[PDB]
Amino acid sequence: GSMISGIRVNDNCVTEFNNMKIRKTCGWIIFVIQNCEIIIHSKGASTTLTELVQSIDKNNEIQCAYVVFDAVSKIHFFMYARESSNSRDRMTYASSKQAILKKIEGVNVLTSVIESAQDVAD
Amino acid sequence: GSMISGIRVNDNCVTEFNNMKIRKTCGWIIFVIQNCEIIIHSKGASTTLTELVQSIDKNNEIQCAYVVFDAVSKIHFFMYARESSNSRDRMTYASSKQAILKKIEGVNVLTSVIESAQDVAD
Repeated sequence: GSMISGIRVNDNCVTEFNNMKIRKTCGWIIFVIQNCEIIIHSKGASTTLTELVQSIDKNNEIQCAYVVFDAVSKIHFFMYARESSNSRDRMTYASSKQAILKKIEGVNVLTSVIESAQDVAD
Repeated sequence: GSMISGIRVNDNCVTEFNNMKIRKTCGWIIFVIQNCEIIIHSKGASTTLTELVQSIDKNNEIQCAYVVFDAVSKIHFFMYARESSNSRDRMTYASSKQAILKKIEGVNVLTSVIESAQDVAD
């Protein structure tokens, strides 16, 4: 069996995600794992997705995270893991990605991990 | 806050530990973390502590673990982490050591992490 499993999304994640989707009071949310729970790290107003990831790149408090970004036509969801992140941290974020995806609906799930702002130049 | 926390010792760990202490049906137990719970990896008959750690050294299924060894005069408890183990795995085993120590009583807690059989030549 795996060392880490059964990590859970707290209700507040779904609450704020729905605030974003329905009430449009923010344009992005960053989720992290703390105390074996997925919680909200921060949220804010959408400029561009590139600008969001640039901010994340410069914020060393964030090693890995799940991110949603309201691009209006779609809400993108992705895992972020900076190149310098620890492989074992990446493994637990990877395995817990399914947990947050079960709790939030209506997102476009990106097919690649985002490591830096270069990766979102699509 | 920390990524991982609140890892719990399942009842069976205490049950078997007491079997060892009271009924002397084994002389050592190896505990690991699986699915965010501390469980029993294996148990067996005591030869020497050096021989136990030599076996652990050769068993690649074990990266880190908590170990108890009945030396008759004392029951030693220690964390094992092979030199090649991952630093983040060591961190979560380290932080969860207090959890198993609260559940088991009457052990001599070693002051150093054991990395190989050389470390127990005391």
